[PDB]
Amino acid sequence: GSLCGDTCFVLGCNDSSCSCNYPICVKD
Repeated sequence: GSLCGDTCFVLGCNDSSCSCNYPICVKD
């Protein structure tokens, strides 16, 4: 329910729980 920190717009989310909510990834 917060930002993962990384971005999926470049390559992809690092954490498996982080969804590709372009541009930034989010988890929980």
